[PDB]
Amino acid sequence: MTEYKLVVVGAGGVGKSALTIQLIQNHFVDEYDPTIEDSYRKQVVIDGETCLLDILDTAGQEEYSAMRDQYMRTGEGFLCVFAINNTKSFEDIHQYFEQIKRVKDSDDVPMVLVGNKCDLAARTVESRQAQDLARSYGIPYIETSAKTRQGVEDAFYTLVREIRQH
Ligand SMILES: Nc1nc2c(ncn2[C@@H]2O[C@H](COP(=O)(O)OP(=O)(O)NP(=O)(O)O)[C@@H](O)[C@H]2O)c(=O)[nH]1
Ligand SMILES: [Ca+2]
Ligand SMILES: [Mg+2]
Ligand SMILES: [Mg+2]
Repeated sequence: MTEYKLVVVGAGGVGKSALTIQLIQNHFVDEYDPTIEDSYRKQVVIDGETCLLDILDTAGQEEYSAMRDQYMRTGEGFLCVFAINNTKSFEDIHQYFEQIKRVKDSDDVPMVLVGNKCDLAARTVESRQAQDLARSYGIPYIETSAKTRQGVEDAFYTLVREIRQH
């Protein structure tokens, strides 16, 4: 079956793992559990087609630079996550965009900008700010909550559709 190599990137703590675990394992549990590198392979049906989602869940940790270069090189589409209550994480996300472009020598890589934790009240990043940034890379902006599952399938399936019709 067709395989989609998805990579979830972003600053530490923004909810990369929570989003992936919500998608694959249908749940959220609030816990501290930083990631090194975790792979999830799940066979799903998206718009009538059987496909294999090969999702690499990456570390926010800035020390794994070499590891970041290799998974950007081999990844097909990128979920670029920040948290809407963490301005720094949003400032950092454009750095991820530029690294993806440099390593893949393309400004045509399928990507989705994900503003996560949209269930929390203390929002510090306005949606308009994130839409602007997304527009300037030609990519969609989708807000998510790994806790309530809001937007989660939207974000991941939109990325698959961005690949599908590249
Ligand atoms: N309210 C709320 N909390 C969330 C959400 N997503 C994640 N969290 C919480 O925020 C923390 C960070 O989540 P986590 O998924 O581990 O982030 P990460 O980006 O994978 N971290 P790392 O880069 O270290 O692997 C955890 O306490 C988690 O429960 C969300 O959508 N809403
Ligand atoms: Ca559930
Ligand atoms: Mg993680
Ligand atoms: Mg290059």
